[PDB]
Amino acid sequence: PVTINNFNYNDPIDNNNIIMMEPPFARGTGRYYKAFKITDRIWIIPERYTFGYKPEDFNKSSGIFNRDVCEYYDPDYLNTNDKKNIFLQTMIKLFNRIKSKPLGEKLLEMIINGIPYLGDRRVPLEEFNTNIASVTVNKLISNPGEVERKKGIFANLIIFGPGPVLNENETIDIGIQNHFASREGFGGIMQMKFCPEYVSVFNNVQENKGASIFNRRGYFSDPALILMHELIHVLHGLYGIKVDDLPIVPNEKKFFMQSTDAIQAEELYTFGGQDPSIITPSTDKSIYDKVLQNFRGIVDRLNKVLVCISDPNININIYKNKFKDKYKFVEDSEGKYSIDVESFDKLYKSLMFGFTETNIAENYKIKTRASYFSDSLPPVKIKNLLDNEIYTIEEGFNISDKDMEKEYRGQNKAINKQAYEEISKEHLAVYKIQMCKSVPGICIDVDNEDLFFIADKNSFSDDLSKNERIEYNTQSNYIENDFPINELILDTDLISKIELPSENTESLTDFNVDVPVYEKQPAIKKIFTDENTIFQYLYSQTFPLDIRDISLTSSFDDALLFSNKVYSFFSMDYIKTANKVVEAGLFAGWVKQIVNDFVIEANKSNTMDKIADISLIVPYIGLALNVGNETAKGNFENAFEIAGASILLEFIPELLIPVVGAFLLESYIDNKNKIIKTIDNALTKRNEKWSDMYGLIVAQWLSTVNTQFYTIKEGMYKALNYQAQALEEIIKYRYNIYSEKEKSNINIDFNDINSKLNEGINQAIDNINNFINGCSVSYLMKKMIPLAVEKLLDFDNTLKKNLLNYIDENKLYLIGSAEYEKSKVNKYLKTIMPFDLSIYTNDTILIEMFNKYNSEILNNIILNLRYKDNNLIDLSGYGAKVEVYDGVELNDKNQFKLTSSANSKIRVTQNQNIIFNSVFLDFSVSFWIRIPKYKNDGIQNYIHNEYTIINCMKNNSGWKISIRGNRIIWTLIDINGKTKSVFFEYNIREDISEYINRWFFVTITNNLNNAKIYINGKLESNTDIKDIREVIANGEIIFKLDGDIDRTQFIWMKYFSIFNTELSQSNIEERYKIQSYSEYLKDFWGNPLMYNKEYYMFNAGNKNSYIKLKKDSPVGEILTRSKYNQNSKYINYRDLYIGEKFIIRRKSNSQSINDDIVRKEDYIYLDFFNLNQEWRVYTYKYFKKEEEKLFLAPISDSDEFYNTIQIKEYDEQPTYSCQLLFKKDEESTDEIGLIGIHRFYESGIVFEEYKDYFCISKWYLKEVKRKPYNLKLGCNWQFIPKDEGWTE
Repeated sequence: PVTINNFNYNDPIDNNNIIMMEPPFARGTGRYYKAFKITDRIWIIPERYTFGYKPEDFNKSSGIFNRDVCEYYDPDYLNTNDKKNIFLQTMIKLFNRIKSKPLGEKLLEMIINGIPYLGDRRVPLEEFNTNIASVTVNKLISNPGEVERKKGIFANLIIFGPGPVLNENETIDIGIQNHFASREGFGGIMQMKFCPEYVSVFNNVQENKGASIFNRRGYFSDPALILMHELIHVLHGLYGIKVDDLPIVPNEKKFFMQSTDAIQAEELYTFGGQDPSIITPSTDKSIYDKVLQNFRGIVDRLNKVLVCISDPNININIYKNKFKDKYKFVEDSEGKYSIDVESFDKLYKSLMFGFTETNIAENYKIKTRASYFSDSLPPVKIKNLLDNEIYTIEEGFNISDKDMEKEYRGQNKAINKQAYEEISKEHLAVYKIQMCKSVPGICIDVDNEDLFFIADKNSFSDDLSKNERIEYNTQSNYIENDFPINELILDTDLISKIELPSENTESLTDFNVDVPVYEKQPAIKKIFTDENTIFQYLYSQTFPLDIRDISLTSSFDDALLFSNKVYSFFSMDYIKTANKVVEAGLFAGWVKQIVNDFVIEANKSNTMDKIADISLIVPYIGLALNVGNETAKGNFENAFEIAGASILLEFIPELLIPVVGAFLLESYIDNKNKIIKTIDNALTKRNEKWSDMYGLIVAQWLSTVNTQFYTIKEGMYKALNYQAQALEEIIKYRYNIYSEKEKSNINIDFNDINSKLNEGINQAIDNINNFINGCSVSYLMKKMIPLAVEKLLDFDNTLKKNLLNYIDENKLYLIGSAEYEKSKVNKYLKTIMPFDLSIYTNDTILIEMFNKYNSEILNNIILNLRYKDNNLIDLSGYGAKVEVYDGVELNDKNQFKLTSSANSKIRVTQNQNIIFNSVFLDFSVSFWIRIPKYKNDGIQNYIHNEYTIINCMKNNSGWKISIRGNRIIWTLIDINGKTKSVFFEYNIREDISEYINRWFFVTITNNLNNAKIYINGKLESNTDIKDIREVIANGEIIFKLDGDIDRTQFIWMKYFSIFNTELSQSNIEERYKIQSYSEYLKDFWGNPLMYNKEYYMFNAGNKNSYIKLKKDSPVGEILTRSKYNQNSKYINYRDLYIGEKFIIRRKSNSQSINDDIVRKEDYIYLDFFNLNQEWRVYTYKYFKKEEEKLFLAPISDSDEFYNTIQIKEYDEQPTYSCQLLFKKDEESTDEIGLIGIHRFYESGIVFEEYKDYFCISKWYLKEVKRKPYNLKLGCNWQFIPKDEGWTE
């Protein structure tokens, strides 16, 4: 176990556990420091760290030391013995808390026993030298008797108090003659500047700080985790693995980029979590290798060490035993030391991935920031860590007796206010970027922290481009940035049980050492830009403190111009109400109104856009921040549908995607085993190449893209809050304008207001977070992974020949097998590795994002052709090249027509880098189509001639969609030429067909077994496709009528899209209902219903019937449609162009016209033509019966007839039918009835019979309410205009 010593600053010097030490950076001169041995090899010097700092720099100035920290200054901290003692007692309490658990105690035991090797790179392998500043430190024994006698001691860690910046804790290593023993396998005394009271604050971006924008937010850190974080660095330095390699350096070429120091992998390993994933598997291995090479030199020394010249009293065997356990070397029965790969491996992972801030935090149930890369808030002062009511050894701030264990309540700033104190902003300093305009140009100060962190291309290793030699030896190399924290906590032989050498030794005489020199830099950097991006937009949403009367504006430019003007990205109506002034008696009402509006506006963050295959879109992000590519101009939803996530990025990073180095296989003539082994190894190494490539991508996405999206998320949180703050300000102002007398009667509750505004904001934030996370993943998958696959596929091919050629040259030595493997090589380089984020990270948030994304069917769209600027483009996000030739017609209703002309075609060159070739065939194709009726005189050719319409082939393999008369066919052709088809044939002898010349929905799905065809959501045909082998489907897609067609043949299509998976009957039904939806009604053929267009009327309840003005009566009789008269046996139908020709007129124009489209609920006039005149459909106002014959007469205004109709749609399911309702007036809720058909009996002097007439019945009013909706209802009508697709 670990023992924590006790003492008070005032205690006497005993030259043993309380000494006068000469610190390493004192160069053996200057004064000594009273130091206390808190535990073996660990000292505490309760004083400020002054080494390398100028005395005046302890005062706050116009400068800063670190560009990414809100630095707090206080030169008085620790300037009295009582303060020093409080520091001492506090450290003791933190150490006790650390050891209070197995994980922490082990970290301490490891640190205590990880004594620096005796010597560094300069020492001869056969020697131990203690006379160097990294191994020995002196204490002044000098009591009475030769004032100036000094003893040397060994030490592992010396912990000082804070340097100039209290909240800037740092672990420091000793460099000598330009080198660091702590970075070369030796290890060396470690130092640290630490402050337990002023700790960092952080706030979970995805979460919420008690969910209160008006209350304090964020969480304050537990000083014990802060200490353990630094202790982890100590551990690394003590074991000599604090190696340096290719660091993450931020790009700083643009003004919006965040400046900062290079970040070494060791730092990111220490934090843990997702951060390790920012270090590529390549650089992971580099570091791994460097460390191993360091231990190799050390293990060689242990075998050659013979003496210690610096100290005759040092016992060689004791140390060799100690270093053996320390580095986990194994020794044989003779005493020969070597490296055991398994043990080295376990030790390395334990130290780099086991002890991390993340793992420790999770173990101690302490909360911390999500990642190394996240906005750093201002620090706070802990009132009294020494008071067990606030902080305890066992639980820290999260004390259960105070019910502060759950949700880290003890660390929440809005809950545990008795534990901390805000800091005087007067003592804080931050690096700012002053963004100036070319104008005296106006200036805006932005905190470096708020800028986008974008890792520069130079941050990532290019080791993938190097060549690899293959051999019967060659094995895979995977370093898991993970370690089971439980086995570490239960590891029995981990913690050394080998004697710890005495600390006394010869005093140090060689004080040679490099002392770091520090200096502040300007806290403000002025740059010039006339850009108005996120920073200016956020600024335009604030207002000076000396201003209390403001008004909202949608004009960004004015907001920047006037201090009393504040920018708002909310609706025009929201902005007018917010600026509205009212009488005291109407104030309460107004408040309830504008607050409610705020919530409604904020909630538009849950806007859907299913028709464009986008489930979540936050329409106002663009207006709010104008981030990325001018997202504040134009409509944002549209801009997104076109370019996607990419338009939100402030910068498009240049990815590093190297050309994977070539393999060199070692030849083994005669050896049959070695040669086979080689091939297989190359096969596995190739997989290592795919994995490493992916790891390289993930790392870039995390440090160059996801970080940008993080800034955006933060920006939205700030934006929404500014808005709330602005409304609250306006409200306060209006209220306070009134007199006390008036206020007494105004019923207002300001805390409920903030509450409601707040709730609106939280709901908005969760939406925004989902939206933005999805965008991030989208960019990874569609804009990064594909670029990597391209190279990997290339590499593959190059290796394919490389291998077969290899198997060729060695043909003989392989004998009757060169063939067996000739294929073993083909079948392997076939199956390509699917990307899986959980392989490169274990961060729960990131995994969830990925799983969420992969569960949303719409992310399976690999091709989505939509209309834009009179042209079709792929909006799937994979960027397919689309060539639409001159013979193709396109309209803004997403309809495109393929005619019989040669130039009437579309060529689609697909993205070859998408996992489409899943090996077993899994994909769907969907689209709407309108196939014209057959020419009556050309029925023979129609049923005999098959012609292709969409063809996708490559190497005589692929899929095809074709047509033969009334049949639509789906065909597959595998690599071997085997064929399978499935088809849907519709009847051409129906009096009334639902398909001939009518828009209908098609969907073909393909899985390992079947090929299914769905029509309007319903499954229609199936085919077993087991035999079918590999089907190459990523060839060029050609849309064109190909076959022996009639020159009049044409086809209309809409919404053509492809999915790289099998859609379920459920997915299809939904897609069908989504693409069927519209505000307007449709005509018989399925096109928008138009005003001022002749139409024949169809009745769904009486298919074979039609309306005709009765010769003598002002009524419409119902007649039986005429039928196909010719003698073909293949066809039959009822004429559609018969009966009166109606025409829908708009009732009120100015109200909403400027369009000829008929929208549901519109009020219309239903007219028709009686020769050279236009007549109208009327209803006698006074019928008392259930129904009555409609009145058809010239257009006139009779006070006795209703002439206004409201076109309705009562069916909730897709339909081309519509209903016509007669209401008393547009306002009342008095329904007269619906237009339909009724049967009347007529008994005359000569004729006795039944006749149907064009009527209005109230009976329908209740029937249309039933469910499912009765399509056979006689009140269901459809309008039929003449159409080239239908001739009779």
